[PDB]
Amino acid sequence: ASKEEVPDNPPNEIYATAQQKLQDGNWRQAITQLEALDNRYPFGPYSQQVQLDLIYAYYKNADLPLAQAAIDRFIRLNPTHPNIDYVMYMRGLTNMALDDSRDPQHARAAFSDFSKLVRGYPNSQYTTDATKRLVFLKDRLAKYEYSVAEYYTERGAWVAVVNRVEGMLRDYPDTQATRDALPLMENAYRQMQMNAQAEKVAKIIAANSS
Repeated sequence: ASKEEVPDNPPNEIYATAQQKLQDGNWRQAITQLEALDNRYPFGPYSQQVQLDLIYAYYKNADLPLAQAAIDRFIRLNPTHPNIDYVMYMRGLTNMALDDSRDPQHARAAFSDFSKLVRGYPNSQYTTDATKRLVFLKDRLAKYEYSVAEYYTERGAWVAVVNRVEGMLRDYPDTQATRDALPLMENAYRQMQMNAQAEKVAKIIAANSS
């Protein structure tokens, strides 16, 4: 304690204290220990593990900018580290944490993160809870898009409607909100007198309506 005037002990000892403080749930004191490590022994024997720990502690203490800072640093220096999957997962969580504090760029980021994890490391411990979250994100992101499509319908901006829904079909297919947006697409086409295009959409609606 209590600042990076932590006693001059060798690394394994200070790490041991940090482990303790982490298990006690004492995030603020853990961060003191781990920064003393990061600053004194930047190439230490636990130097990578310290960063993984600092990503955790910063997050639990709600120092989110600090967490993403340490996440991105890490991903850049260690693109193939055996715990890269843990890091991606924490990137997801941190962007969800930020989205939680209407355009949701932070939820978009999270979605992009959990997608990389899931597609890139299908065998990770984290894949399971990451995909459960993607499901949550897909739906909220799609609901936001749909409400923009709903706005443009209101204003008769037919082409804007089509463009929105095309994005929905690409990024968030297999979603309820996307299925509810399809009729907005069909309508926007009929309004532009483009009935051929409208019939094609009507095909898709009919199909997932059985």
